[PDB]
Amino acid sequence: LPTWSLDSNGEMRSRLSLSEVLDSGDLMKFAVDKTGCQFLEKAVKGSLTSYQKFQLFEQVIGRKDDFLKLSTNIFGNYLVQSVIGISLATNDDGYTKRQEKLKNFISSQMTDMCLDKFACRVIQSSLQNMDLSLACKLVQALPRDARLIAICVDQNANHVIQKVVAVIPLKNWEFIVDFVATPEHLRQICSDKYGCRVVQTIIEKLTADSMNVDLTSAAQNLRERALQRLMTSVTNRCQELATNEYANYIIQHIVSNDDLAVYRECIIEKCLMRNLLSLSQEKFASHVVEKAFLHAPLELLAEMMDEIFDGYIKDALDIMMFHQFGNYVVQCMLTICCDAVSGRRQTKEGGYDHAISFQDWLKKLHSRVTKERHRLSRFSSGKKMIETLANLRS
RNA sequence: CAUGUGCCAUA
Repeated sequence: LPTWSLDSNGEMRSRLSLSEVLDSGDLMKFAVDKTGCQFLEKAVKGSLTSYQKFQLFEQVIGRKDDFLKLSTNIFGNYLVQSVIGISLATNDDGYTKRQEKLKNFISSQMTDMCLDKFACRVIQSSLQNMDLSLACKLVQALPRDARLIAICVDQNANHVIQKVVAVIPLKNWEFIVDFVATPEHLRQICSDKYGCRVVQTIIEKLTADSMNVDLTSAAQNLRERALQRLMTSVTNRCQELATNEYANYIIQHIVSNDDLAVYRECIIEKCLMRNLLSLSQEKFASHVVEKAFLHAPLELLAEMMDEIFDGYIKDALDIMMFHQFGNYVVQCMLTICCDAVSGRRQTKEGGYDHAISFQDWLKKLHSRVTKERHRLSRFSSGKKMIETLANLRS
C-alpha cells in the first residue's frame, strides 16, 4: 500500500478519497490488498461523479492486463464484479463499447478464466448480468475440444457450465449438449464428481417439467430434440453409467423422474433387467436397483419380481436377502409389497388392478422370512424385515 | 449388518 495513502501508524488515512486513489495510478496496489480492496468496495458503492466512473471503468475493466490480473485475484475479483455491475447500470454514451470490450477481454481468455478459482466468479457474474446477446458471445468462446471436458470436470469451471445452463437460452449452448453426448465425452464427464452434477443439471434443464411451462412451442421442441439426443447416448451406455461411483447418481435421477418415464423404462429394460441379482450386489448399482423397484411401471415391476423369485443361477432371493448390499434391495421389495397390500401404494395401472400380483410376492417373502427367521434375526436388515412383516399383521 | 455411494465451490 502506497505510503502517500498511509498513517503515521501505517494505516490508510481516514478521509483518503476514491478520487485520490483513482488519480494516483496506484489503484492496482489497493485492489490486490485485503484492506485496500475493502476500502475500494465501500468507495464504489457510493455516489460517483461522471469522471470517477470514467476512471473506474477504464482502470478496472478497460485495460486487458490489469483486468485479467484483478479477475484472477483473490481480493480483486470482487472489485471487478462490482465494477461490471456499475458499468451495466450506467447508460451513458460508452455503455455499449465498454460492454463489448469486456466481452472481448474475457472471450480471449475464456478457458483460463473458467478454470481459475477467482476468475470463474467474474465469468458467472458476467453471464448473469450482461445483456443476453453479449452473454451469448461469452458462451460461444468456450473451447470445443478436450478443454471443454476439463471445464465440465473442473472444481471451478463446472459452475460456469451450470450457470450457462441456468441463464442462457438453449439455442446458444446446444453445442454443449451434443459435445457431452459424444460417447467418449459422456463417459469421462459422467464418471467424475463434478461432471456428474453438470450432466444432471443439463438433463433437468432439458426436462419438460413444471419449470419449463413458460416455453414456447419452438422452444419446447428444441428442448425435446436435444433431450432425445442426450438420452440416446445415456441409454446406449447405461450399464457403464449405472455401476460407476458417480454416474449412478444420474441413472437414479432419470429412473426416479416421472417427467422422464420413457427413459426410466428404457434403462430398466436395457441394463437392469436380467442383471438384477448381479447389480444388487454392487456398492453403487444396488442403489439404482432400489430406484428401479420403487419407480418401475407395474408391468416391468412384475418382471423384476419374477426375475428375483425365479431367476436363473443357494437361490437369488437367498443371496440378495443376506448380502451386504443386496439386503437393501430385498427390504425395498418387501416394503413395496407391504405398502401395496395395505393400500399405501397404488396397485392399478392401465385400467387393471395388479393387487393379486403384489399379494403373490408378499406371500413369497413372508414364507421365506418365516423359514429363515433364525438367520435373519442375526442381522439388522433381517430384524427389520421381520418387524415390517409383524406390523403388517397389525 | 442395528449394515451400504457424490458434488453444491471465493474476502
